[PDB]
Amino acid sequence: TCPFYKKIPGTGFTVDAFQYGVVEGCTAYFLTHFHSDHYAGLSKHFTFPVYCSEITGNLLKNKLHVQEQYIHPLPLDTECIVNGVKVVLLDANHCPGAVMILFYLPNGTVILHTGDFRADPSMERSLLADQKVHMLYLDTTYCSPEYTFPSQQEVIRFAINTAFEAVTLNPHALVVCGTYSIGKEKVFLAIADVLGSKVGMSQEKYKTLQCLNIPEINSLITTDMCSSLVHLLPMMQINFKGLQSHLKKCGGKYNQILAFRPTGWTHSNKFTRIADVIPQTKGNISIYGIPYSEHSSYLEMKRFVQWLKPQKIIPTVNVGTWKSRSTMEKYFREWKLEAGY
Ligand code: NI
Repeated sequence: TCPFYKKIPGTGFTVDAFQYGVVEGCTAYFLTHFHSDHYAGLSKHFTFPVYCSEITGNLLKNKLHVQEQYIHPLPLDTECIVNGVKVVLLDANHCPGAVMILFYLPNGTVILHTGDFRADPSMERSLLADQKVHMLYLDTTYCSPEYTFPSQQEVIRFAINTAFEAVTLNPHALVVCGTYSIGKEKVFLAIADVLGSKVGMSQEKYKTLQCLNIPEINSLITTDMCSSLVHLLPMMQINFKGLQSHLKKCGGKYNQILAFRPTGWTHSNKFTRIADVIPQTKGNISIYGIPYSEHSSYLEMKRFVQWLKPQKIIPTVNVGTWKSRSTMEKYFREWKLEAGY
């Protein structure tokens, strides 16, 4: 049944609660972003109103075939009224179209649901700065101090430099980038840009990327694999067998693959710097795991919460074990005591 951390008290609202059937006493279903654990349950036979960003709206219509009359897109950074309640959607710095939602309850309570986010100091100057938040429903994916990772900018620098070096040394090398969901598009677009290539991909992936309002996208992507020297493939296929097989497919156009697996965290991060990362190699194939995260590090999360000073924190990730729950509640108390709220 629908867990308490997906219900918004004092409203007829739920967030990311599409796999429990008709939720008793829900008049509007919000969707924070188009990732499968969050949309799980939506389909073309959904007949309740869905509130979301413009981008998430394009994906619901075009990928899931939800009928248009049920899709209610809202602009960002704008005060809107839904079933008599003021709401605002804010950029979550997650994947394209991902939002946080501010709810202004009739009784005066203000609630922030972060959805999935990567906390950034730029958020300290949105409509969030203007009033007090009583309850915070928080993306706690990496809520433990061992989770450090570099900035998205440093990781992209590493990938750009690595790819450019390899292809300039061997013009017959192919670069492959794994994907299994929207998000992390900068990886493959930044690499293609330094190489003067378009990114080649399947028709299903091309379709997905056309929903995202990325400027000049027609100039950056294609379904013609042969004309492109950056290929996207399903993440599952980023391994020596899958890559050997793909190399066969290119018809002796290429004699070397350099591949990138964007991962979240990987325990190599406790000891090693981004400058220091090395590939796994077999023959003429090299695979790089790069720590490109679209979730808050532990320090980013802590800084955001200490700035916001909520009265109550409700975790939405890692809530399934008592040991996880108790670990997280300990960090929340430290944060609050260190900062004085
Ligand atoms: Ni997500």
